[PDB]
Amino acid sequence: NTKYNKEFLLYLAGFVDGDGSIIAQIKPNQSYKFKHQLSLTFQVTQKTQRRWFLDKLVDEIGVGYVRDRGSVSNYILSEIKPLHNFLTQLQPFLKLKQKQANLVLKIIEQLPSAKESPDKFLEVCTWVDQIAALNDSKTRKTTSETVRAVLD
Amino acid sequence: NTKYNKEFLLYLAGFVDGDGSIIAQIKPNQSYKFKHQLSLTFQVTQKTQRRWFLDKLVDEIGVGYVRDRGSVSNYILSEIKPLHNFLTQLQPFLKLKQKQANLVLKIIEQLPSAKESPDKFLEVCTWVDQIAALNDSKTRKTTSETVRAVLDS
DNA sequence: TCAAAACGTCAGCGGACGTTTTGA
DNA sequence: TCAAAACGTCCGCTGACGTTTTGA
Repeated sequence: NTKYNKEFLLYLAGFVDGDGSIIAQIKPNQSYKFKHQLSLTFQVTQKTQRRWFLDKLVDEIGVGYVRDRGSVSNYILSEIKPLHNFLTQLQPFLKLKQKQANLVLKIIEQLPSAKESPDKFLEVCTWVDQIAALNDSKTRKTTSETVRAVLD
Repeated sequence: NTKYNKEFLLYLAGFVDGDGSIIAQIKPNQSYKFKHQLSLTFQVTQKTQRRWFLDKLVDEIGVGYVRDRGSVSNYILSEIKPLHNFLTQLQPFLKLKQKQANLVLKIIEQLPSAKESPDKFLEVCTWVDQIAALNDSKTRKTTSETVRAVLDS
């Protein structure tokens, strides 16, 4: 469990508050028991000419990777353990995306028990709704209600 | 001048590296001796629903103001001295916009002597060109080559 | 003749989702 | 039946300019 230098945390907090993205999804996927996968992502974008900055982030944070998608590249961090350890340390300093961060931590700690009872699973999908409503959701398609159906 | 704590500067440097614009312009204006204004602007944008953050920031930074344009709002800092003080203290912690910031700090310092001679003025206008080159510039019209042509008459 | 505010514009995004596959 | 990766893509901006006016 890498503990981050506090100075680096303050900087990163500011950076995450400005151009950070905290994403929670419910993904339709027939291979899962409840027919969807709970997915969490932290993400930052940078024009591809400046992806050298994302690559140094991979080093600094020590986890995640870099996606190129044409004109822009993404730093991506999905791994739930590293992500939990990351947001745990960053959360206290966040001013704008602290709510999303809290919801993600809460969702992560409840993953074990969510995968046992369809009730706990659904309460967890409503936490995903709150994250989506705190962001600027434009194209969201699958919701807790999508899962409330289906589970019937 | 305002002294800023290191904690505030660290957070802000990350914020500015991620989401802040350092904008230098040469504005065609006939009332100025050289027919142009040198304009420096530090700018942040938020959706208006989240104005409170820029409003809060005016308080924290102690200077600048917020403009609502409709769906989005800007924090704006264009006053030269306040802006010098702010960037001077912020420059050491910048990792992405650091070069823009240095350039801006240089321009400000040479402004008093740029008003006195068209040569130093044209020079200061090239440092402005370098800021637009570091930004994602797309709709720029007035460069130093414009000012060169205007001062020739 | 300046510093500063006031306000107009718009196209390449990019924040925020989506679907499918890999590899246990 | 999972975690993560890999990749597709929309739409409301918004970064970075522009012009013009205000007040000393």
